[PDB]
Amino acid sequence: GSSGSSGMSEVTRSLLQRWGASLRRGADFDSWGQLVEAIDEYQILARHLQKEAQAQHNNSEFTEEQKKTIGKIATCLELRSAALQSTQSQEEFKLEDLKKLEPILKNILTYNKEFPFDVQPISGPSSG
Repeated sequence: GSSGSSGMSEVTRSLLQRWGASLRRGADFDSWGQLVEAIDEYQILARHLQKEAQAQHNNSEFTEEQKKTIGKIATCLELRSAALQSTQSQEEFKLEDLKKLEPILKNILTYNKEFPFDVQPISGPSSG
């Protein structure tokens, strides 16, 4: 096999951490006034979300129901980061809507789908 045992090896737990640590921070910047740094954080974190969502060999240390969200959470990010970059606008993603992923990420394993937002899962085999 590859995964090993169903559930969570242990490294996956370290992720949700470093991950949740990103968003948490990515926000800290916003509040203060570090959009630049913020974006980076979000993006970087977003990119990672994909690296796990899209995966390299459709592996993904996480299940399908998990990666789904992961691949989604990113989407939101793409909005947040952009929201920052965006100048002539003011109807994109907000913080609350962003921090709304803070828990999700953590409650990824215990995520019965039904995202509070309209964000499609980046990459992944659909239909079938």
